[PDB]
Amino acid sequence: GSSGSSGIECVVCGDKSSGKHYGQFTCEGCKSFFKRSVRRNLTYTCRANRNCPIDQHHRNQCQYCRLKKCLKVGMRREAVQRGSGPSSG
Ligand SMILES: [Zn+2]
Ligand SMILES: [Zn+2]
Repeated sequence: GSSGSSGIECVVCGDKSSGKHYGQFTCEGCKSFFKRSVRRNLTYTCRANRNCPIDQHHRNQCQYCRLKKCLKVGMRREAVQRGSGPSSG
């Protein structure tokens, strides 16, 4: 009985997802935040116990946690880069 909403929500922060991005439904805020890191191959180090609350009603939250949450919820990196997607083991 969890119905009655306005469109899809961001599985990362909850923000109204702007459509299925990277295989998963994520908002525009995380949509870019995920790529900018994926396409760039970045890697943040959560100074915390990787338990930072990645919500929407919260200013710039953790980076590693927020970014990771993507690979957790479902967001796939392969997508970030269209075309052939090789594997570096
Ligand atoms: Zn989001
Ligand atoms: Zn964190």
